[PDB]
Amino acid sequence: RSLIVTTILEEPYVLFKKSDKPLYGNDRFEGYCIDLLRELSTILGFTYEIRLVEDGKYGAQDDANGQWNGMVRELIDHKADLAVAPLAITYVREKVIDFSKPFMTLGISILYRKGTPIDSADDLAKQTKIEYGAVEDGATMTFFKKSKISTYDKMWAFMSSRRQSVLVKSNEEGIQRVLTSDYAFLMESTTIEFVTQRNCNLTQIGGLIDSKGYGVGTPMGSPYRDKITIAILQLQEEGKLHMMKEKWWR
Ligand SMILES: N[C@@H](C[C@]1(C(=O)O)C[C@H]2OC[C@@H](O)[C@@H](O)[C@H]2O1)C(=O)O
Repeated sequence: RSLIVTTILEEPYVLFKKSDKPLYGNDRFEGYCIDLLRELSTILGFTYEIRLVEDGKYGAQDDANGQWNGMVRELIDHKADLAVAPLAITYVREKVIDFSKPFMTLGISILYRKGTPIDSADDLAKQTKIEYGAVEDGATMTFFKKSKISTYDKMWAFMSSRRQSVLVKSNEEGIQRVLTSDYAFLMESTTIEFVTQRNCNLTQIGGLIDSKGYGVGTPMGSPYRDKITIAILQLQEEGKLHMMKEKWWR
């Protein structure tokens, strides 16, 4: 029937739409990814319902029991037909789900307060006073966990040794720690752009640590993946994706 689309709350990609009049169905949400989903639905001819991922996670594999979680696991378990969210396309996820071509490109970087001598991941990694970390079970944490690059392997050893104290459960928690304590938050450049424009005391530190894209996730072998890619390429070529980014970041 209608497709079930899982997502996760992350400003400005997906928000609860605030309104005085009761809101119903898909109108309860808004954001760049909500606009994307709508365009996908009219281009390809489907109807849908939005569900918030139940365990509140993007998706990582638990290496004690091999189990994936988050939106990734919902796709694996066929609890959702699509995942439409700021969902990073990654090699490890590609082994268990499929992605469309990217609708946005980005990289990991560092969010920290302005007016300090910290300039690079290296400045963070070579010291143990300033804490740093990422959202638990997200692709940024997983990048550090998998890295063979010495600066990032060292950073992961640090984060992992202090996991409960330095990994946070959300973007908002990470940002609040930066605003209030001696903390640097590893996060994606697209989201950094949004945050720094609204918190004038915050800044990106250094450049991009990797390069990746966000894509729409599907269960592996889904006939929707290639169709979604065709729709995304059309929105890109016509300038619609760029217009949506302007709408939600400006
Ligand atoms: N986009 C990530 C999830 C996450 C991240 O790991 O960087 C968590 C949350 O962290 C802050 C900022 O990167 C935001 O875009 C979110 O992205 C993913 O697909 O898992």
